Amino acid sequence: ANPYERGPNPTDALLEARSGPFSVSEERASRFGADGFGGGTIYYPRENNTYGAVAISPGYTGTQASVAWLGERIASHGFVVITIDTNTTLDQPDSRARQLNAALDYMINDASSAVRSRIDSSRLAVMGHSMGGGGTLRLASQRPDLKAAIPLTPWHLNKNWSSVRVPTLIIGADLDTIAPVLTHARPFYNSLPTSISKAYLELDGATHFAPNIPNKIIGKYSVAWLKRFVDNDTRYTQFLCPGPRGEVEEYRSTCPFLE
Repeated sequence: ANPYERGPNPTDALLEARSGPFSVSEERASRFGADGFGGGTIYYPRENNTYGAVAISPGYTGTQASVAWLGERIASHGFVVITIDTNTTLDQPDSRARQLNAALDYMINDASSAVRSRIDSSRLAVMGHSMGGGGTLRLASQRPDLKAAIPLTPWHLNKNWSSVRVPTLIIGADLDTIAPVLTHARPFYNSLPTSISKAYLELDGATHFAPNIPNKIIGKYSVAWLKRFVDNDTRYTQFLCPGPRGEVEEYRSTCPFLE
């Protein structure tokens, strides 16, 4: 059996809802305790079990409030999730990568016992919006031990992610004028090795700010991705594969993934 499975067998309805099955509590990571990032909010399942841990970075000029809906929603499906503030709102993608790494360290080592006892420290992921999605790719390139990476409308001037070995779901926004898919999300996806578990989901009719606005599609595929890769949860494969190929412009992947 898979020891990491949580929650009921998924349905489209379970994945599309405002909340997953797990009620969530919050812990502050204050700017005083947070070494190497600007603090954040830890969302954790109340149910006493161990779960994967996820760190989520906002973009340039962004704060944790721009990704909070998504951190809380992901946690509610059985994840310990920290939504971070960066050292400064102007921090660059490679700085956001070090801050994401600091936030994973924070949750594992420095958060309270309620939080540390609910984390399986061997099962980690990172996500991020825009420059925070660039930082997601950078940290994934540096940390093959990460179970999953989800760059959301990512922005990075480095276009070559051929070193990334972490299962990566890139979410692009077709009408993105800030991190245009032609120069960011698509080249990033294309440059990921053909041999890893990866997917590219391009939202239809979506601006750069789609990740900042509660969105059933982003929620559904973010959760499915983390469930598949953080939890090794093959109950979720059928949502990812062959995938949504009306409100998804494009979906490509290396489905079916190796198990």
